[PDB]
Parts: sequence; C-alpha cells; structure tokens
Amino acid sequence: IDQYAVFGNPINHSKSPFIHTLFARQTQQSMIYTAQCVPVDGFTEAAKHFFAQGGRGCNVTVPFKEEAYRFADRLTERARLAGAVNTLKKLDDGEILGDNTDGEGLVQDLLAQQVLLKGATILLIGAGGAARGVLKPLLDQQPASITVTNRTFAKAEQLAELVAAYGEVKAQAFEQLKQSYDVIINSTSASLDGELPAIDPVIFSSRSVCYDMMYGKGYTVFNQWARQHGCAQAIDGLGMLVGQAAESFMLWRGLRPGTKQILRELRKNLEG
Amino acid sequence: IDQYAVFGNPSKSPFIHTLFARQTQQSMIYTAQCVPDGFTEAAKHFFAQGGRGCNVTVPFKEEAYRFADRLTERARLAGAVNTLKKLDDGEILGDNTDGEGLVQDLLAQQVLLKGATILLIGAGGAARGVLKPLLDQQPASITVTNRTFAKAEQLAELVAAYGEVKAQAFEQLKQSYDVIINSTSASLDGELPAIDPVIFSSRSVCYDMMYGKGYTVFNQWARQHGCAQAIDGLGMLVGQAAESFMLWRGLRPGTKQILRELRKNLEG
Ligand SMILES: NC(=O)C1=CN([C@@H]2O[C@H](COP(=O)(O)OP(=O)(O)OC[C@H]3O[C@@H](n4cnc5c(N)ncnc54)[C@H](OP(=O)(O)O)[C@@H]3O)[C@@H](O)[C@H]2O)C=CC1
Repeated sequence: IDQYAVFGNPINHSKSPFIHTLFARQTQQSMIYTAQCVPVDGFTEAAKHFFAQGGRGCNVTVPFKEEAYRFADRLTERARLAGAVNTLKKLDDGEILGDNTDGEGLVQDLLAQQVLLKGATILLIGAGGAARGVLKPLLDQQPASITVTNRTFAKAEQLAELVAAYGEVKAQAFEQLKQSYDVIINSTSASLDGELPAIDPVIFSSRSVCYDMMYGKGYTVFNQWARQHGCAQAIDGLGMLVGQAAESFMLWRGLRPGTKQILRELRKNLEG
Repeated sequence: IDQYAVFGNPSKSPFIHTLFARQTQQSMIYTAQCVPDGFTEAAKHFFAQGGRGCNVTVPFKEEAYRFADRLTERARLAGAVNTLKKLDDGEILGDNTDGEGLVQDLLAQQVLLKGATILLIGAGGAARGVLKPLLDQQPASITVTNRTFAKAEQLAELVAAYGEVKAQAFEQLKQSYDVIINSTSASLDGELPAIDPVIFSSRSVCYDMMYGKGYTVFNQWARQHGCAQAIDGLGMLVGQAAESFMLWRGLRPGTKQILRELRKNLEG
C-alpha cells in the first residue's frame, strides 16, 4: 500500500485528504493519503523521513512550497517557472521530482466549464506567486495573447519576461488598461468586506468569461462586479483546487480521475 | 465526517488509523497536528471545532492526563493519557491503551501470562503504563527492575494491592523468568541494561517495546542465550492504536493486515 500525504502548517483547512481519498476509491488504487502538520522549520527533515518509510509522493502547501522547490532534485518546466513546488514524487530510479499543478488545474477547470482558451485574449490580474504559477499552462493552450497586470508596471513586466519564450505576453499597469478581453483571470486578494483593486471596468464585455481564483458561497465579490458590467460567465477557483489535486493524482499514479462528483461534493459542504 | 488526529512535536498513527478506517468502512479522517503555547490550547480548540478524539504522543501524555474531564481506571494508574475522546455529553474521556496493546500482542503471539513469572525491565512511564493491564492477566508475579532501584521499589508499592509485585536492582537479578519485557531507552543509545544474561532461559519469551528492521539489540542479546521467542514492539503500537479505535468507533479493527504492511516498510 503506497503512502501519500500533504505537508504544511497548519493543515486544518486542507481538502486534499478528502479529495485524494475519493479519487482513490473511484479509481480503486492501493494507496493512503494523510495530512501531516509540520513545524515551521522541519519540512526538509520531515520530508526525508517520509520517503524512507515507503512514501511515494506528496503535496506541499504553505509555507513549504519554496523550500520544497530546492528540496527536489529535478523540477518540471512548469515548476521551474513557477518558482514553487506543490507536488513531490519519488521516481523509480530514486530521485525526487518537483512539480506544480496550479496552472493545469486552472486550465482543466476552464475546459470543464466549456471555456476554450484557443486563440483567446487573456487578462491575468495580479503578478504574485499565484499569477506566476499559472502562465506556462495557460500559454500551452495557445491563446491569442495574455496580458499580465498589476498596480505597479514593474512587477508585471518581469513576470511577462520570464515566460516570453512560450507565447505572446504583455504587461500593463491597472491605469493603462483600456480594452476588453475574452477571458479575465483574477489572482489578487480582496478584503473581507469586499474591496477590490482599482481597475477600469472597460476590461469586461458581453462575451467575456471571468475566472476568479478565490471561492466561497455564492459568487465572489470579483465575479459579482464582473456581472455588473457584462460578464457572460463567472467561475470561482474551487474547480481549480480539485483540478490541481486531480493533476497530482494523475502524476503519481497515471490516470486522471472524475472531479465532477468530487467537485460537487466539496461544494455542498462549502455551501453548508 | 468525523475528525481524529494525533498531537506531537515531531508518526505512523495517521497511516494506521486510515487503514482501520478503510477496513471497517468508517467515515472519518485522521490527521497529524502540530503542537505549538501548549497542548491544552491546541486540544481545547480541536474539540471546540468538532473533533471527536485523538492520540497524544510524548511528552504531552501527562498534560493530556490533566486535560481529561474523566479518566479510566487504567489511565489513572498509568499516570498518562495517549487517547482522548469527546463523549455525547460533551465530557472528554482520557484513557491509556499502551498496556492493553502490549497484552494483546503477547496473547496474539501465544504467550501465557496467567500464572506466569514476569520481569519488567524499567520503571519509567512506559513501565508504569503497562502494569495494570499485565496484572489483570493474573500472573504469578511481576518483578519490576530498574537501573536506579528506588524508582522500581516506588512503582512496585504503587501497585502492590493489584497483585504479587516486588522490586529488585539489576545486580539482584539472578534467576530466569517466563516472560522478560524491556521498556527501557538503553537501546536508543545502543546500550544494554547492566543485567546478567542468566535471566534468559530457553523457555523465556522476550518482548522489546522497541522495533525496527531485523531484530532489536535487546532481542539479539536474548537470542545469544537461547530464548524461546523474541518479539518486538510493532504489535504493541498496532495494538494500542486498535484499542483507541474501538474506544472511538465502537467496533474493533483487524491488526494482522496492518502489522504486516508496516513490517514490509521496515524491511527496506
Ligand atoms: N522505536 C521508537 O522509535 C520509539 C520507541 N518508544 C518506546 O517508548 C518508551 C518510552 O520510554 P520511557 O520509559 O517513557 O522513558 P523514561 O525516561 O520515563 O524511562 C526510561 C527507563 O529506562 C531506563 N534506562 C534508560 N537508559 C538506560 C540504560 N542505558 N541502561 C539501563 N537502563 C536505562 C531508565 O532507568 P532509570 O530510572 O534508572 O533512569 C528508565 O527507568 C521507550 O522504552 C521506547 O522503547 C518511544 C518512542 C519512539
């Protein structure tokens, strides 16, 4: 029985165990997955011992994604550009492969919502770690372009440079934005009372698809705002979560499981 | 879904309980939580959010003992708690399953404890936690020995009323026993307790709370004097886990399957 787990601190709000337990039951795999809380500076050592007792792979959440990045012998290209790792896997030869499934998780979620990125104009709001981790996979879907935006133009351009070798990626400050986009993806954080960054509503259109990485009961404040100006379809990041997990499950084992059932289940509990 | 966990500073419990979960088709999740502040705080919060029970690793077993609203006979005697359970009335029950795990492992290995002569090497927390359960099996006698005699004598007088129990220093041990149980740490430092191997006989059953790949240091030593059967503590670990699982779910899970899986992980 292969062992898998999720290392982080804290782990109280981790859906991974619940998620991967259901995938294993749907695809009947001889595996176990558990949540292991680890001391702020004990990930490296905690990780070493894990692969010793028969650990085949594991997810890494805050705040060990960067430390895991260094811990991995070889990193996938998507992980290299991401600068962080959320999925480790001990290969057959012995070494440990680092990877990041954020991007693909987003892409597979979009496809599930019947959103095609082929030849589309994409607007990525924000340029932090979340935004960084989704670029490459978005580009691979071959869109017309991807525009990265932040309040400060500086941080937006740097990010666009890093992935310039995979597609058409532009950068612009929020005050510059003056056109609509086919698909808007928000990676920024909003306050608990619903205050969003100062972005001109020109970005939205009647045919625009809006995807917000945040999720919760009903619609997110960002999606509600998109709908006030025309948004044709609003989606939250709950699918992305189930997606990225699904991608890790595929990586270790070799079969992508059905999220439909799981995503639905996670949402009922979320709405409860 | 019912939430369970294990609190500790550094475990196999999550793996172990998750398998019991599968086997018994129990809708529950078992996680490994960090211990900041203190256990008491983490614990209050844990049950305050819906947790139904948890395991406690060293050195929080004594603090878990105080955290419990009501203790079980075996927990009170052991002086420590490795298992906490929230009852239907909101009260938190504290119990200690280490001794029952040892006993069941021994019985599973076809070892007769009733009317047997036993030598318990050590007088720390591990020894104290297994005395009551051993005494309930009605052995002819239990000899508590420890490097520092005083502590062995104090432990023997503490449970004198529950059965035939006497203490002796290592130097005094000059006779063989039916069952020899090693509860000391000596092995961690790669050392053996200063005891004359005469204690081992060809009929002797040696049980070491320690476990690992191959035979333990203490058991290799027992084998150097023709013991009848040398056993490690892996069965104790799986056994204490199972008792806690029964305490929380009302059903008892199978230990063979799990014990064999863990054994495979140890052997490379
Ligand atoms: N395998 C593993 O990784 C794990 C194993 N365990 C088990 O749990 C138990 C926890 O120990 P616990 O009893 O609570 O610890 P304590 O410190 O409370 O007691 C240890 C006892 O062992 C005796 N002892 C220790 N070292 C020596 C030595 N070199 N020579 C002779 N006697 C010695 C001590 O005698 P004195 O009173 O004279 O000092 C003491 O009575 C251990 O026995 C261990 O087997 C626990 C966690 C991990």
